[PDB]
Amino acid sequence: VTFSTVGYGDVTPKIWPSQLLVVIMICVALVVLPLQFEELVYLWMERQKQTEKHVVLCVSSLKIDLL
Amino acid sequence: RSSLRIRLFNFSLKLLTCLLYIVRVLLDDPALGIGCWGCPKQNYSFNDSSSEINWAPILWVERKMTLWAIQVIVAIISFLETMLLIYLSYKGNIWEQIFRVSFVLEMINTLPFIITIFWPPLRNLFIPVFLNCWLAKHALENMINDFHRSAMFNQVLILFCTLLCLVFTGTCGIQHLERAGENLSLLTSFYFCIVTFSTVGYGDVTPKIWPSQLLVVIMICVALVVLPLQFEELVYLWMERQKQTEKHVVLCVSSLKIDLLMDFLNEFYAHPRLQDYYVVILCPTEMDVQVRRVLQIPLWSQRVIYLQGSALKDQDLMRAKMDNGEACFILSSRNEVDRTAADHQTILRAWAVKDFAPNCPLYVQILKPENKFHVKFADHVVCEEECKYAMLALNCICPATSTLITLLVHTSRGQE
Amino acid sequence: VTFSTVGYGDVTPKIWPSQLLVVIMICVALVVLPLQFEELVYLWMERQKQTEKHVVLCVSSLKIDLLMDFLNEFYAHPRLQDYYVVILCPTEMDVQVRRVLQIPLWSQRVIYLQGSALKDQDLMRAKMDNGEACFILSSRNEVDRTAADHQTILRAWAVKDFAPNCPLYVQILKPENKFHVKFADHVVCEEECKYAMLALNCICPATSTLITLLVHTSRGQEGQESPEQWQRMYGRCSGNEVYHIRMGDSKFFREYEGKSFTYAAFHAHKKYGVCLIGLKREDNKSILLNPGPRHILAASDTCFYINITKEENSAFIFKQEEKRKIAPVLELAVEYVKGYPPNSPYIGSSPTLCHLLPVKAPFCCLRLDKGCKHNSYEDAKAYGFKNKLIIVSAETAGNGLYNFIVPLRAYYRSRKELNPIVLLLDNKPDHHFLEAICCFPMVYYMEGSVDNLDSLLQCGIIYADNLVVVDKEAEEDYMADAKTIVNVQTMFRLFPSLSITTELTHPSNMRFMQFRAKDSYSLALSKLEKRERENGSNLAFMFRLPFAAGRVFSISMLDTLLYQSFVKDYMITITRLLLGLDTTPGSGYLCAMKITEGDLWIRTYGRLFQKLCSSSAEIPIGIYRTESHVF
Ligand SMILES: [K+]
Ligand SMILES: [K+]
Ligand SMILES: [K+]
Ligand SMILES: [K+]
Ligand SMILES: [K+]
Ligand SMILES: [K+]
Repeated sequence: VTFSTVGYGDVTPKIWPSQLLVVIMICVALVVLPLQFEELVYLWMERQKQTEKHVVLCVSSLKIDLL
Repeated sequence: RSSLRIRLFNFSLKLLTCLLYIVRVLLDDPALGIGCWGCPKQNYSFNDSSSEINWAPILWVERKMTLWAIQVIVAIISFLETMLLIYLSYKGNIWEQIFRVSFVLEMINTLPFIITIFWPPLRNLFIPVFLNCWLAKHALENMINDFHRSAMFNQVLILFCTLLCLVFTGTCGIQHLERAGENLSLLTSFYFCIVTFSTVGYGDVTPKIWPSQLLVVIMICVALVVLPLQFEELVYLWMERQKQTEKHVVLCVSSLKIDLLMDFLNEFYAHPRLQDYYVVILCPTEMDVQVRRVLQIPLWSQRVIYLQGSALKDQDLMRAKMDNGEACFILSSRNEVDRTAADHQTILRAWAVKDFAPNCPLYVQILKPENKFHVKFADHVVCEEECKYAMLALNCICPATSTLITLLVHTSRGQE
Repeated sequence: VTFSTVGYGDVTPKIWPSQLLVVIMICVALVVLPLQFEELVYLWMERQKQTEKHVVLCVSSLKIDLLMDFLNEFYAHPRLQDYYVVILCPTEMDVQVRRVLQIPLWSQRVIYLQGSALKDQDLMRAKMDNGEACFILSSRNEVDRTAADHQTILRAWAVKDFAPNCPLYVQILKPENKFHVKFADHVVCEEECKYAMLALNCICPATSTLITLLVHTSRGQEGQESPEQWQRMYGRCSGNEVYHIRMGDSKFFREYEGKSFTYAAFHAHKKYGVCLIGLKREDNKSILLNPGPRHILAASDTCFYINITKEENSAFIFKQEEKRKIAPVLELAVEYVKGYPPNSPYIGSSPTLCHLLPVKAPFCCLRLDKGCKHNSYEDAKAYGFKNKLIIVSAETAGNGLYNFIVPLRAYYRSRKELNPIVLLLDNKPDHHFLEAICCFPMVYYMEGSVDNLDSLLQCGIIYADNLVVVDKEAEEDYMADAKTIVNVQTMFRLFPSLSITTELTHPSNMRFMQFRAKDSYSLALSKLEKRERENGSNLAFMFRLPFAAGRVFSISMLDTLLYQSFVKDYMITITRLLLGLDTTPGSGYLCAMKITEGDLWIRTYGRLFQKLCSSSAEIPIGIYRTESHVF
């Protein structure tokens, strides 16, 4: 519930080292996950390039008048 | 340059006074007593039921004699150099210097310390020195245009810089505004701000008075109108920026088609000895769409490497690691309407690879027989017109010689 | 704190009506705000379509070879480090240019604006009114050079109309369009300099190499780690450039006040190693190369000298001087007629006194293959020439090819050493060209090219001293010279003893001129060239055998001659005076002399310097040294 930014508050750090770890761990997530997201965006970008009784229409160039 | 030394000093001077605020808040104890100066320091306490909030802890801050002395010295130096920079460069205008939001912040942080000299009782007064963030970040932005000390990194650092302060401005603000209530320590306030700007919002430490609640609302609104500006500039730079193992062979061609590629992969990789090899393709044109679909197949994704470049450019030769290549296949283009022009290109490409990597076995495919003697130096040369017509002629003596030669030059196990 | 998804929990709904309102408001936000974000994305998508001391670079299409040749030369000067460069090209930026412009070194300096010089708004965006210089360069890849020249004439007029007080630097392709841009501060004609340099290569070999290494700003640090002696001395002496300094304030020359030019040129070379090639009097603007021994120096003269380092930047040699501390040179001093050619093909053609036929030759006699009434000869064998021929394999014969013949037929050239000129054109020459050349002695033309062995054998390639190739000839940019390199290579194999001179668009193709793939030494020079490229040397092509011997030069050197003119306004005039493209009265010409065994009693270059300036008053620039390098 912390990394999903929910943060209920029923169980929270109560000592400063435990508070410091949460602050650091949030900062780590904000600098590690975007690197994975950026690589995912790159791979998604490169990747971008029924029933029965059908008939096929083989043409060389389809224009709106012919269709 | 002396001007760069001035800007660097100014940036160091802004970060120095931000630190000296921290050392003040670290060395100031409100529990011992607060007051204006000297006269009647009083102890203050928080009553939750009391709807009236004592502004004396907020208004008055107990400041040491030495700390106030070094602060006003730096503050005066801050004003002197900002006035120097303003007066040095008018740029043909006298107005529009105050409407830009860098001079008003410098006023609010600087002039009160000048006023505190006039009134010794007013020396222990609170001033938003922590806002010297935005001048320091702005000063770093101005300096980043001068020298590197890496194009997107400068914006990423600026985004980190505006993130670092947006905490800093919140933390000192939330802590001081909480001197009236809950007397939050600096570390606790810092933990509060981090979980606030990350939209976590635990709720173990929250504002309990309206001045503290209002600051959080404003600080959230500031984040929603400052961070997106950084993200948009980051998007622009990322968009503009958008334009292995050993035992590899290079395939230098002019235009790569799906028919030619598979005829190579089905033959080069049909040998077990050539399984660990990966293939570098050096074609000066953009990858054919049908080639991209094949190169995204898991079988060929890690083996075939497509580099867009020319064999006549040494950097493209360096990217292909031709000096370590086990072989270079310089193939000719048959779809071209000018075969002599095509032959001249593979002759230069053979010379370019031989000049760059002399100890690399060249494998040249020549179209016209008259250009064959320029690439006689190559380890293995194939002439298209020589073989094609000799096979056709042999078909007129011994029939289906073109089939006999075809089935002999294809690596198959005879399971068809 | 609710709509920012923080949700502290210190103040929360406690009854189901207030709880329900929060739920429906969170839902309302999730279905209303994305509508606003989508519209903002649309507008952002549709919307997607400094300091002082800047210079503008107005071109038609910007390519990586041209940009780097400018950046390496413009920024090689410490005075030009704070400058940033504005590029005004009407086309979208080339991909290879974007990669360079994203390099941290060039990101803040090079500014690329897409626009036309004929639009004042683009001129306003470039801040041309504040620009220190405008470089209007021409496009060589275009198939219509006359159309290209007309564009750079209008661009020169557009900048002069918008910012009249801005020094223009124009690069003109054809000589006939040169007089429209005569107003410009510094003009370079490509065809004028290319053909005069090729012609001089047939008189003084490797003149193209000599001129090239002088118009490149280098410190002479190339090849200093090479084990070969010829690579250390030739890589050091390449750092020479032509500088200027007033006579009175020149520690090199000020001690020669009242002495002759020949006296100062020798002793300065004898003492400090500088070569005083010419001066410019304060009264006139004309620059005289080797004004003569009769010229007496004065304290107000501007002295043009060749040296590795500038006088101001040579504080070490004066400091090194303080660490230590043949007749003598005097302190004081058919028969062809000689006349100017009748028909100058274009305006601005500098009139040079040339050897001329007594009677204008008819257009029929200027042809080799076809015989006429005066002679029935059909090839060079039938003519029975007494000297070796010069074969020029051009495409079309225009004003540029006219500039090839004038240096070869000048009056100071030897009459008995006149080389017959055979123009191997593939297009029939126009009558305008023949009207220009019909007066010159022994100038012929024949249809053909260098890719046809039959035409060259009829031209007289067996007894030809030189074969000059200038024929014109793609997305892959370096493939432009593919046809020229291979066609010259064929003759390098058929005629290994023939001396071929060639011009190439890109200097990186100079390695391919005479390619010996089964050669250890030539391919070893490739590694040496890589080290110079690693050391940031713009003279990387320097150590190739063809370029060093003068066989090939790239016309990209004329780009550098124009960029250097921003810091050396005399460079264009100095180069033209060497090529003879402008004939200032009282100015010298570039000659060449051959040292035989009869001159071996002169041990060193310095002693030869003394001999010439004490008797013949000649000032030697350099040495064409040839060794035995069995392959
Ligand atoms: K959240
Ligand atoms: K939350
Ligand atoms: K929460
Ligand atoms: K088999
Ligand atoms: K130099
Ligand atoms: K030089």
